[PDB]
Amino acid sequence: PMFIVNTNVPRASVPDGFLSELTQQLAQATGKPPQYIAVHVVPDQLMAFGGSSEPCALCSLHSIGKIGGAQNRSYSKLLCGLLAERLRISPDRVYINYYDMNAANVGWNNSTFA
Amino acid sequence: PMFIVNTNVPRASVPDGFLSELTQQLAQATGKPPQYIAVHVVPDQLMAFGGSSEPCALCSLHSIGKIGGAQNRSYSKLLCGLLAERLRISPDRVYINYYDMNAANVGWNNSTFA
Amino acid sequence: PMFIVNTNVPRASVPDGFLSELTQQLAQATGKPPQYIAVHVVPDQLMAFGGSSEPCALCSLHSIGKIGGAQNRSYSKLLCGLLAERLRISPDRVYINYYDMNAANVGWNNSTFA
Ligand SMILES: CC(C)C(=O)c1c(Cc2cccc(/N=N/c3ccc4c(S(=O)(=O)O)cc(S(=O)(=O)O)c(N)c4c3O)c2)nn2ccccc12
Repeated sequence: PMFIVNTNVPRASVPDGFLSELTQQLAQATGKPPQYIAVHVVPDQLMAFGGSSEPCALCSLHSIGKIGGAQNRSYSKLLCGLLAERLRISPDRVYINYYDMNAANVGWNNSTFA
Repeated sequence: PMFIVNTNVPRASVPDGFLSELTQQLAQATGKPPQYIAVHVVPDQLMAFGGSSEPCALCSLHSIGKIGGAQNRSYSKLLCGLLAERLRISPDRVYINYYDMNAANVGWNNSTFA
Repeated sequence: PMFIVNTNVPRASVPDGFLSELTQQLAQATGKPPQYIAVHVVPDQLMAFGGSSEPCALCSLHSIGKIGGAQNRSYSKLLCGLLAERLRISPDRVYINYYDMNAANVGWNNSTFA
């Protein structure tokens, strides 16, 4: 899986250990081994949410499987929780796009997962 | 809806008011309240369009509905017009990927829209 | 087509020539003129792969068609090869997500490709 977060929160406000915590917490939520999980945080962004420049985030979670109605509700609770706790972003100023990737459409180690 | 633009145009060439203008114009174009609209602009990128470093943009628009043939034509005219007017990017050096998002695949406020 | 690479490799490690090299190599691989090929390299990113921050890359390739099982395996060997050779990223620390875009969902030149 791959999780990306883009935010107008400044880099100095991202705590030590944030990437590692996102890895572990996504491993816990998805059940996927942590070795397969990639995470990416992009602070200091020029962004707005509902016309406002208060802290917000736009995020993506891609996974081969483990995406669906109930799963996505659980990941949203988990990930909004972590953004609120660690980056002080209100959950109502977060969007997370979920992508259920076909294995044939994910490349790794010179091939794909098909 | 959420609109992202990535560009090699430098940050100092992004005029004041641009995020708010994108928000307003996208709200009107999609027929949705501006509270739903998120915008994100990423200048100073290392990018080429047709092998040229001439100003260019790579963009995304994600929406739960209001995405489709005619609608996307209209959005392209609107958004290329803005990028041309504000960032001086030629419309033929802009790509915009449109995504019609399922409500279950968009997280917000500790849950999804499903 | 568009190819984006996000990486923790520093900016000074990206060869001069790299964006042009990707443009040419992807034009050849997709069978489309280089005028249609957009490339975007984002270095110095805060990211982790498998919980470690050894050089890695998270990438996307979008195309209107020319996406599928064997074609994606081919792209993956090509792009991992370039990333290993030019940026010194191990292939088993690269993800590439592939997107087969509908023409109506790609904006360009004030309209779409439909
Ligand atoms: C120890 C290292 C080398 C390793 O074993 C790795 C592996 C092992 C590996 C190699 C090749 C294939 C592979 N698993 N592929 C798949 C393919 C499809 C899967 C699907 S599917 O598209 O619905 O069939 C569903 C699911 S599930 O999450 O719904 O069970 C999978 N786990 C799939 C899968 O793992 C797993 N992946 N990986 C990724 C990043 C980093 C390290 C590794």
